[PDB]
Amino acid sequence: HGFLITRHSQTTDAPQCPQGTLQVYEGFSLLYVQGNKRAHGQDLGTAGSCLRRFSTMPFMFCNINNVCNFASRNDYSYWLSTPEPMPMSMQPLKGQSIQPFISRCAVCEAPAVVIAVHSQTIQIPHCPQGWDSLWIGYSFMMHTSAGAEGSGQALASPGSCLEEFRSAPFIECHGRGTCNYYANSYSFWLATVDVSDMFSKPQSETLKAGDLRTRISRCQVCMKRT
Amino acid sequence: HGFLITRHSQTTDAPQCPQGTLQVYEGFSLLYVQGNKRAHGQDLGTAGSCLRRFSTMPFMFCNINNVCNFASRNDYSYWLSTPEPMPMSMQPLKGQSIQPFISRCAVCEAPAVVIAVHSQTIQIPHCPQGWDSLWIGYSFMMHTSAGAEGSGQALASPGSCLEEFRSAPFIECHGRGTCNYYANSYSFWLATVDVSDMFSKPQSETLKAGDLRTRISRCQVCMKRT
Amino acid sequence: HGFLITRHSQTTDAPQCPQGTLQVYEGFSLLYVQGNKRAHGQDLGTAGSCLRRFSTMPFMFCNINNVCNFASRNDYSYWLSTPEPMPMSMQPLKGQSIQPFISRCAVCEAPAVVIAVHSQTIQIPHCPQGWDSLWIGYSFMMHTSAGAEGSGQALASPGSCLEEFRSAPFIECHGRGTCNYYANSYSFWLATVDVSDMFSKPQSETLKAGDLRTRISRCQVCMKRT
Amino acid sequence: HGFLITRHSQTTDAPQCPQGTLQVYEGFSLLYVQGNKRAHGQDLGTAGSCLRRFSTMPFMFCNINNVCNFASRNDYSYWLSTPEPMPMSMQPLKGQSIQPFISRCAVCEAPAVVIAVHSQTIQIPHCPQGWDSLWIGYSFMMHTSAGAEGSGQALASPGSCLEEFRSAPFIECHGRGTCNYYANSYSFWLATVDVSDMFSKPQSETLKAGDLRTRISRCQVCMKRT
Amino acid sequence: HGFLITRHSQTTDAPQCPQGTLQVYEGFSLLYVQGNKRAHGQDLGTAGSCLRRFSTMPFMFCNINNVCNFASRNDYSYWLSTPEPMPMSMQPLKGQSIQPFISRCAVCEAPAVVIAVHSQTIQIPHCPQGWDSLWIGYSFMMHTSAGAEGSGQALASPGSCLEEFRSAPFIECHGRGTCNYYANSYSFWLATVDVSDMFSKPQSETLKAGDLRTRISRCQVCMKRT
Amino acid sequence: HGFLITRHSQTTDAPQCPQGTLQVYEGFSLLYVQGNKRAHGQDLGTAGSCLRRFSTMPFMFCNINNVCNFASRNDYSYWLSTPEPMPMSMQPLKGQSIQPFISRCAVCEAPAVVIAVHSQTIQIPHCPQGWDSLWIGYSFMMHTSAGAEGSGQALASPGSCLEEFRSAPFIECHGRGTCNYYANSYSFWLATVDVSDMFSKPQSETLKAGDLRTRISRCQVCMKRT
Ligand SMILES: [Cl-]
Ligand SMILES: [Cl-]
Ligand SMILES: [Cl-]
Ligand SMILES: [Cl-]
Ligand SMILES: [Cl-]
Ligand SMILES: [Cl-]
Ligand SMILES: [Cl-]
Ligand SMILES: [Cl-]
Ligand SMILES: [Cl-]
Ligand SMILES: [Cl-]
Ligand SMILES: [Cl-]
Ligand SMILES: [Cl-]
Repeated sequence: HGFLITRHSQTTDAPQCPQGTLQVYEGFSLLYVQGNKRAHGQDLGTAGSCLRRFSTMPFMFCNINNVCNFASRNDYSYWLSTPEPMPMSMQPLKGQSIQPFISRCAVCEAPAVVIAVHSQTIQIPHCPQGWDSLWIGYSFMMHTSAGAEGSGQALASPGSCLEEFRSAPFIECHGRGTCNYYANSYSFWLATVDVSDMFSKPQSETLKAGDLRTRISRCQVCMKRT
Repeated sequence: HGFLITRHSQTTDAPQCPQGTLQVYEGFSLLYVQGNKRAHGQDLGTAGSCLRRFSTMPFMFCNINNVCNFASRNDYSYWLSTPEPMPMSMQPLKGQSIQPFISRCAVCEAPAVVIAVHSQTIQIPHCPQGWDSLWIGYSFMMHTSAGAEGSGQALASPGSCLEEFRSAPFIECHGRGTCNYYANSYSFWLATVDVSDMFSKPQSETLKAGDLRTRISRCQVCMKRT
Repeated sequence: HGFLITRHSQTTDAPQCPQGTLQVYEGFSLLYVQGNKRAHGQDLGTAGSCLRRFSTMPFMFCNINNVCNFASRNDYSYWLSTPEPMPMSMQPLKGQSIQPFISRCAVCEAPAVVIAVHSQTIQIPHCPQGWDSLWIGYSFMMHTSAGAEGSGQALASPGSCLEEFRSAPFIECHGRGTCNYYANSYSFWLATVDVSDMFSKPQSETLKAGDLRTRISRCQVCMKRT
Repeated sequence: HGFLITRHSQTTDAPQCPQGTLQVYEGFSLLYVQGNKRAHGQDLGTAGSCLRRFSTMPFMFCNINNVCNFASRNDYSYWLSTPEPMPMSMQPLKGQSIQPFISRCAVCEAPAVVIAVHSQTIQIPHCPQGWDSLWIGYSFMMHTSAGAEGSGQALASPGSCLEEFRSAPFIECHGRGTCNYYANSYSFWLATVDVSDMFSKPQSETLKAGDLRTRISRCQVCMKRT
Repeated sequence: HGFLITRHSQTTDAPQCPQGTLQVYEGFSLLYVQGNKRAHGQDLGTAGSCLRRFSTMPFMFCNINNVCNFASRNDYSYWLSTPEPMPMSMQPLKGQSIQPFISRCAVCEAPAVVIAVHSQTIQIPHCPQGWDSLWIGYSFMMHTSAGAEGSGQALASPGSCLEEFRSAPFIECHGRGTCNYYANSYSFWLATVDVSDMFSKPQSETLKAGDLRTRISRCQVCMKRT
Repeated sequence: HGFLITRHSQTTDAPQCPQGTLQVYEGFSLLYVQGNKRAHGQDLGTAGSCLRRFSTMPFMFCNINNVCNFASRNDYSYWLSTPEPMPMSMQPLKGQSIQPFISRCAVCEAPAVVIAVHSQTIQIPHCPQGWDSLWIGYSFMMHTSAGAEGSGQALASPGSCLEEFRSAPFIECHGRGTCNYYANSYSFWLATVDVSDMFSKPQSETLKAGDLRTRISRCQVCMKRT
């Protein structure tokens, strides 16, 4: 049997397929699109989040009168990003200067089902008995950007287990050909919760650089041993 | 092979895994979350809807300047609920008084694929030939609450087949640590339709206590016999 | 093993299940529903997009006070449609005159996993090595209609691979019993991108009848050979 | 000089114009409309909230291809309502049975500017020096219903000063010709605040019948003496 | 005394101020803007709808970290338009080719208050006793476009009384410098209602070229005689 | 005659009423509220934006079953703010520590109509002939925060003319009793446009501290001389 998963490097290099899986293709890490203001995501654990080719506008829309428009309005695409910093000017990137910002991915064929498990603690959870580890990460749940629109990940999916934590894990691109980070680009992570605190008022916390991971749930991606 | 499913008790007791499946873990029935007003759900048939630990705030958000905030705004979580009535005062629940309201779940490993089928009638549908029954229920399609935001279930998924019908099957919780039912918490169910009525104007109906199930589609959850 | 997929005819005839799969049931092509303004879709590759019975109102909602309302507000359903033209008057369709407009579907059991692959070009992509073709099509990503609400397809799913391209692939139906096409019913397709253009400003294009497919990505639906 | 204001009876009888103003016309109390999901209100203090003629569908929409549609989709109108109770069945009202539910209004010409003032207490505020009282009421700020869409009042306007407090001050009507109250129809009132509490954590309260007004700000409508 | 009103030519020529008013300035007819997906309109009867200078991007946004961005995302402006047809290609307009599409306006000082009255019939309503006519028109209530966002007019305001009926009375412009009409650009007009029909099911109608005005309410703009 | 306007100090001191107007009352600068996710603003030029008393929760909501809830969900209020910096920790403010952050206002009675005029340049516009200056400022058009919801100002109103430019002119408060600035709190300002550039592609710009005002339109608030 064959089950297809995606791995995201969060760098300009394609990731290696995990041990016991084989590579199908490599591409660019698509997070979601926004057309006519409506966001639609592709689960990061699935082949849909790995497009063979990048574009700031990877879709087009058609109206009921048989007229289609490509990159001819104000639509968006969103992509997982690399550690590349914003330029000092903080101006949107255009053309070739976009490339260093876009995460790469690989689609891999697994011989069995692949899942994520989440600890809701700072400790990496163990795979269920009979399952083997593929990778470890941080519990990535949802995101919003323009218009507070966005999408999210299935916690059962490898897409909810991002290998590198980033406060700004994705970049916003436009039909007009620009990309940038924006002040309202938010990432939402499964949080830690202590057993004694489950029913208590959550203890509010604002975390700064160096402490961000103290409240982020950890995860492992696991494949059934057959 | 192994395929993971979730069963929800809709009570304060964890459900038993259905015959022919084995238990992986138990948890609390997460329906969806709402961050920066945007709702994101976890399919009730999948492990993502079963969190090991409850919290009124099971996530945190981070901004592009490497500052994260936990339970420090006005965000929500939503959980499948129990038969526990609202207090007479109808005041939000805090602390330990939340526990009796939260549904429990179990994640189970099945040896084969698990599906839901729906009748669009008051009769329970039969499993496809070659599939065996795991449980029966009511066709649960979507829900909305605060800001009319919400999420839904895949009808192909066991998550669309809720074992106990409830007009109010889920409770709303807040980062501030409260939970309650609200007047705008809506549940949407796959409805019945008679064959002769498929193309006709739907006959509008308002149903009261005792008659609610007369227009709710029934379902069965089925596992492929291998 | 068994994995369930859906095929949509986009005609008033049920489609035949592809070679190597067996029929489970036939129905009507449900795209999404909209209740209390919130859209919720059923992935076109899954059994949830194939309802045994059509209705302009295939759901009902319940409030927390144990009162349910069926077809008693202003809610919507959306269905894949046929080549049937709008009447000259462009008035909404009622009753039996709706039937010629609604696409049919079949749910088929496959012996192995079924995926879609997308080329991002005008050429049909090839199935991965070890996978066999079930059908070819056009990369269908998302849609919006009333209130710019909508839903979309998973690119990994057969639901993202529509066999016939249509500018207007779906019709809007109402609880009141009417259906029609509307000026704001938009379809969004995965677009073509040339390798040399990936980082460049997308070349904006408005396409008219005869040229629409020049910028639509192609796809194939593939089943793992076991 | 002449300045036009509206008074709303919240009954099936037109209100009398206040002392020192003269009647222009009488009508029906329009609160807001909702077209293509988007709400648009008419300030209750202005002539726009007083339509000469009632209809469940008082508007029509046109598309860019010179086709207009009247009462041919799923649009709404909202009207201030009377003390008429919901029928026991809680079914939507149709036809002549709608009339007892709709508030009446009168548009009056004032010789000078007319304002509202608000106390943020259970005591009626006094008119500014040089202004005379026209009526007293309760501070009505905003409302939501279908899709959590809605509109509100300007606190400087007489429209923010509703003469009779009602938990359910408005009814929802549809293009299809029905009206009803719905569980998600919310009214928002300017609340009371004690001076010592301005910076403190607000003391959360759930109020039941008999106590609702204990936290509602009071208002007066005032006309400049010339 | 002085009260400022706006008149819109719906042509490339500035309108003349009505008899008994004097010109303050001339400009371009701004309908609304859309920033971070949120629409905000300027009442067409007020000076805010008459900008001295046109731009496809007449605003800029700032974030809390003292960084402002001008025309550097995917934001919109909307302007009342002229009778200029779409080019045959239906491609967005850029640069100088935008000018023929943009309506002009004049801001005029009136010696007294200026109102609109609406008939809800195909007959022009009369001004209230003591008020004189400035112009006649059609009852323009609201509009939506991208993301079904939009804004509307106050029926008490001259802005709700558009002198020329147009199915497509406004054009959409973008920060990137393009303008076009789009399939989802909707105009909403106060409709006609017969007295005998007020409580009846509205008679649904689809109107084509030549018949559009048969269901549009008429209006007059009136100034108090002092 | 009397016309009421509001002036906002953007400091912890009440502003003085401008020359030729007299004080009615002083209060706190309310920008908008957000209930059940829906934003509703009070025009900054009007008395509604000046509340006698501050509260993080200045409203309450009621449901159709005669139950009202005050500060018992996840609702917001937004207030114009002072130059007070965020604490270093960037944690939300509670209790008395909120006071230094909240702008004060005064409501003033003018003997004639008060307007704003806007230059769309870095130069302050002149009052129309026959009008006298009350104050000068910067053209403040709209704002968004939580859920990208927000409201805006009428450009004809003094509320669109803010006396001190601030990148972060408003603070977000919650029913739970906290206030803070958030990464997605955006302010939108009327921008400058050169005459030669009106029809050209807008020249995109990202401005940093020291240069922000280079693209902000200026305004004056003017009162008719009687
Ligand atoms: Cl675009
Ligand atoms: Cl930004
Ligand atoms: Cl929170
Ligand atoms: Cl409630
Ligand atoms: Cl309905
Ligand atoms: Cl239409
Ligand atoms: Cl309608
Ligand atoms: Cl209801
Ligand atoms: Cl822009
Ligand atoms: Cl279009
Ligand atoms: Cl609250
Ligand atoms: Cl933040």
